[PDB]
Amino acid sequence: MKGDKTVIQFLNKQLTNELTAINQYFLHARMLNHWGFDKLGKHEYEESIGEMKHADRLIARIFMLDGLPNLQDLHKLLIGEDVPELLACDLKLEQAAHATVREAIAHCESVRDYVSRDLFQDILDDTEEHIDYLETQIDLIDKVGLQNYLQSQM
Amino acid sequence: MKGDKTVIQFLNKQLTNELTAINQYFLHARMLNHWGFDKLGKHEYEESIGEMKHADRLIARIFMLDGLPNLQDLHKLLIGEDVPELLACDLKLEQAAHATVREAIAHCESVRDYVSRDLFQDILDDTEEHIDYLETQIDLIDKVGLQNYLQSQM
Amino acid sequence: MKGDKTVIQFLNKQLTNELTAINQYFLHARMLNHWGFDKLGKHEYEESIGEMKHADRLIARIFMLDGLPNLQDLHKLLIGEDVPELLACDLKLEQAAHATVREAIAHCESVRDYVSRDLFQDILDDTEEHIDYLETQIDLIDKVGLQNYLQSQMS
Amino acid sequence: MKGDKTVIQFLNKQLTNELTAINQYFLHARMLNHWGFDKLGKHEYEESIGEMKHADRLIARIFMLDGLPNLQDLHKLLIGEDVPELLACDLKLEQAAHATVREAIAHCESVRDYVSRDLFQDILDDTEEHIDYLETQIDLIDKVGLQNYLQSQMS
Amino acid sequence: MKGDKTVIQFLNKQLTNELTAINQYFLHARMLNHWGFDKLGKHEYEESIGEMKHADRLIARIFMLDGLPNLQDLHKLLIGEDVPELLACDLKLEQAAHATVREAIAHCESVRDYVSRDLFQDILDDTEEHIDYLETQIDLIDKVGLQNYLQSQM
Amino acid sequence: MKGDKTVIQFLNKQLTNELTAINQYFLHARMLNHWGFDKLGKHEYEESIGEMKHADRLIARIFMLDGLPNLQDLHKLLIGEDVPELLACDLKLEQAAHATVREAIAHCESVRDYVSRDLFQDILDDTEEHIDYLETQIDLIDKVGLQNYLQSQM
Amino acid sequence: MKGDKTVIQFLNKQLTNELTAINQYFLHARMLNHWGFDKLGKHEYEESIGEMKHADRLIARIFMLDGLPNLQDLHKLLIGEDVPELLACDLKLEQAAHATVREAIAHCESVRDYVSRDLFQDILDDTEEHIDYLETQIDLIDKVGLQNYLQSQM
Ligand code: HEM
Ligand code: HEM
Ligand code: HEM
Ligand SMILES: [Ba+2]
Ligand SMILES: [Ba+2]
Ligand SMILES: [Cl-]
Ligand SMILES: [Cl-]
Ligand SMILES: [Fe+2]
Ligand SMILES: [Fe+2]
Ligand SMILES: [Fe+2]
Ligand SMILES: [Fe+2]
Ligand SMILES: [Fe+2]
Ligand SMILES: [Fe+2]
Ligand SMILES: [Fe+2]
Repeated sequence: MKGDKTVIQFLNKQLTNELTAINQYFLHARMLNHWGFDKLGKHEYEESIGEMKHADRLIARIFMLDGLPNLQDLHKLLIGEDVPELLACDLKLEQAAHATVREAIAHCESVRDYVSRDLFQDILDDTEEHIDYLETQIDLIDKVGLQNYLQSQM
Repeated sequence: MKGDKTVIQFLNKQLTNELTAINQYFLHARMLNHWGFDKLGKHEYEESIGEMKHADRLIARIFMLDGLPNLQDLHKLLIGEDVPELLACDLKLEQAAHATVREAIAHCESVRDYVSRDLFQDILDDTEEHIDYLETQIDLIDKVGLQNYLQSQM
Repeated sequence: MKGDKTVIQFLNKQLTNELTAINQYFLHARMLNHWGFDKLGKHEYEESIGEMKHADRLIARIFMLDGLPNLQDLHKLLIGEDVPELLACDLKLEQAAHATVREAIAHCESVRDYVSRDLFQDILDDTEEHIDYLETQIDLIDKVGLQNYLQSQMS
Repeated sequence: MKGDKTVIQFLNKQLTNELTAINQYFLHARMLNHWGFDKLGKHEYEESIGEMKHADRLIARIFMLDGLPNLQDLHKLLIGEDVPELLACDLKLEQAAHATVREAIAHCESVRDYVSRDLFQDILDDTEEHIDYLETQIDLIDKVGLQNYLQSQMS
Repeated sequence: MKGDKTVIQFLNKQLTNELTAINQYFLHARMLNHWGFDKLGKHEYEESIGEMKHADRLIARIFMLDGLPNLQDLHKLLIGEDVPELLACDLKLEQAAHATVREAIAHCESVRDYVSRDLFQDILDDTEEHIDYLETQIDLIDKVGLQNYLQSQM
Repeated sequence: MKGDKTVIQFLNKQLTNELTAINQYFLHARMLNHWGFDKLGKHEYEESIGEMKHADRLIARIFMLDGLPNLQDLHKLLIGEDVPELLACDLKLEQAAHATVREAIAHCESVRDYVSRDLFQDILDDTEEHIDYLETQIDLIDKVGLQNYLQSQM
Repeated sequence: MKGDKTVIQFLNKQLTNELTAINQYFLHARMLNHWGFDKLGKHEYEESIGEMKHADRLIARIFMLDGLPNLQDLHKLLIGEDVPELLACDLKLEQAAHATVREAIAHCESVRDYVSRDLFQDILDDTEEHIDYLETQIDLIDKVGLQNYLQSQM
């Protein structure tokens, strides 16, 4: 079918964000395993997998709209050097992606690509849940203290 | 059946206590989830459910005695801003409810409404169990220290 | 996350509506059990439980947006004195709540809080199902006659 | 195979009758659900499904005889405004369809299309069962009274 | 409930589209069986059933909004005389229905009938899935050649 | 542990090759689904997943050797415009990766990183199996003819 | 079969390393149980069992090559007096064994005893896994602090 060109552009922009998040979260996950914080690492690994599923949905939609999915580009990965930075890096990445998705929904609405809007709404819901999780973890560090927070992730 | 009007007044007073506790404990439960203290949040959620079952028993008894249950009124909720205050707010609320129930029992005994007395005895037992639980949590915070206590609630 | 303050005010307005409905329908459900209309009482009880679930969803959303859920306030309960009035009281309550949710959806859309719009959409759908059920019960009373309607609610 | 053109015209006439009935009974079934008479609505829905099966059999037979099935045309639906009229509308529709099928059987016999006669015989039998059911419902309304009849259709 | 009269008009317009598609796809399904292309016939039969379920949802919504569903009218059926034409006729029909649904969504949004909008969004999604399927079959015919395509449908 | 710096460099070079292959094969897989060649698309999808597993093993080894895995870089994706080109693109990518892996093994051997050598040997075995598969598919096209080959992939 | 005398010498050198590790890790395991650090004790016990299986494989290979396995000799055990020292003593022992195995591999390659080489490769892999585990425990002690680390081992 012939999709709106700007909708395909938003699908490819959010795809670049998802590919960036797959790699960041995958790297962070294996880094947490390497550090011996496997409980947090497992949660991080599942977030990487969730971004792979988002990327897969975007790619399928782009083909349906007759566009070419862009798997070539990546944003700069935000890599933490300890657990508090790791969480803040992931938070910054999801906050940036949230903005793309919110603008994509308003665009889909305006060009009456209402099925692409429902894909982006699903993504936005998952993105806010992940932001809420990250904000909670960063606040827990301060309340339980870093050493206890790290102990709980072993 | 025509119940004693002052027994029905005590049943409605305690129903107001129970509705206030449903709401305080439900709000506290969801606040604890929001803070990432899910273990304590799950327990607080079960206390809210316990108060809904007390309210249900009071409402059933009031109808049976030809009264109208009062679901309109609520006491001021005691909302904590952190875990220590949350526990102290629940304790204060249960101590106030315990005083109403002890008074209601003495009154049901004096007017020989012995089945209403048995319902209030069941509530008084559950209330003391909750007060004991709360007083223990408050003492544990001082023994294990607040950072450990909160770590254990994640 | 920092939610829009007017979206939070709509989530809180709808939370007061849901809290009112929990209590009206719970009271109505136990009143129906007391009258011996336990079939209708069981359905009314399940509607109260459905409102507790809507309240729970709104409370979670308000915390996520950094707001404080309002469990202190309640609208005036509309309490029926017989089965026809009980159904009419529930219908008036759901019609007023429908008006809030529909306004809240339009506001979420205009400030681009699309996740909060999806919560309100789900509640709107549940609310129209409930309104349809109530309008149907009021019409059935008229078609089968009140004494048959009540007979059918006995168990 | 080359079927008799007048047999194909009867298969198509009966197909229009079945298509009309699918739609009348589907609409009636959903109308009964909307009114809260779900027991009668479920039975009406199963009659609509039964007509879809008859339509399917006629369409297959028409293709086998090298004809083209007519799904474009429909008779005027007879839509009731209440339960007594709904049943009377269904009865009028089945009585008119009975007349077509009975004529079609006589024609199949006279041109020795005996397989098409057996399809029409099966439909005739189903149609008389449906007519008997409808006449019985109309008589029950009179014997138990409309308010009891409707009560019994609530669920 | 009293629905918007123009929303009910869109629900009835789409109901006419769906009834036309039930019949076109059922006829095409049985024609494919008659031709010995049972695999494609089974798929076309399932698309007809899918349109009956869409029609059922529209009828239920119209009653709920105090309208009368229109099962009297049908559009002209687009009947193919071979497999390539059959697929092109279904595609043309779904493209026309897609235009009605997109218009109905924009209208339900403008008048704030947001539950009717959600029903039309579900239909629009199913419709694009079917259009994608049809456009793919038409492209496969040119890639594998018509004789192979038909062989695969036996 | 302190890994040889050039071993880590080879692990990161083969990681870039694996990330390139994940994306190429994932894109090719969903493109084959879009074209209606799902049997080939499923096989392509499983090759993408196999490259994800290779990438995961490389990343874990790099952390163990105290290096930082590079998920930022990608080679130019070789994207086909039809099935014969798709297969030739995948073949060219695996032939290029084969050279990196063969040089990595000789390097690991020379610096006595014998455990990294065994990882690269496993990769080389999987790479040759995939090359053999691709060479076979390209020869089958010529023997059965393209239209039959495509028909068999539907 | 007549094995190379220097290969048999390496098999016996590594057998001495393995016997020393069986005993060091078994003693450390039972010391950890004695101290009440059962979780860490269970892991240390499984490492001792792993070294018994390595010793068993070396003994079998030596017999096969017509040598006599040396179970008479042991290196000096490195015994810790607390948990941090215990971990550092195991790490030192595994680092020394890793050096013998890397040398033995290079020698088996040079004299073309390729089956003995494959046995030493298996041991080298298991050894690096244990070294990585130990280096991680030592880093966790500094991140979570010694009191938390020990708490987690109870
Ligand atoms: C184009 C980017 C990618 C896409 C679309 C993608 C897609 C997928 C999908 C759909 C799954 C299965 C999800 C499920 O059903 O459970 C999966 C699994 C996985 N992916 Fe990815 N992926 C991508 C990139 C990566 C990267 C860059 C890595 C690591 C370097 C990776 C590692 C994994 C792992 C370890 C699994 C688990 C699969 C298994 O063995 O069960 N992926 N991927
Ligand atoms: C009149 C006040 C209320 C009454 C009488 C009431 C009654 C009940 C009862 C009897 C139950 C099931 C008890 C059981 O586990 O067997 C229940 C469940 C529940 N109530 Fe309430 N409730 C009230 C107010 C509330 C409020 C304010 C909330 C706040 C959201 C709430 C949320 C819930 C939830 C989440 C459940 C769990 C539902 C389930 O899965 O079974 N309730 N309520
Ligand atoms: C008002 C138009 C129609 C409506 C609303 C309708 C509705 C339905 C529904 C809801 C089903 C079952 C859906 C499911 O699988 O769960 C069904 C089944 C079926 N319909 Fe229709 N239908 C319509 C017209 C037709 C027409 C024109 C035909 C042509 C013969 C037809 C033939 C069938 C057949 C063969 C089945 C399968 C029955 C079974 O085994 O369950 N329908 N219909
Ligand atoms: Ba601790
Ligand atoms: Ba009766
Ligand atoms: Cl702990
Ligand atoms: Cl009865
Ligand atoms: Fe995502
Ligand atoms: Fe209580
Ligand atoms: Fe609600
Ligand atoms: Fe029929
Ligand atoms: Fe449809
Ligand atoms: Fe690979
Ligand atoms: Fe060993």
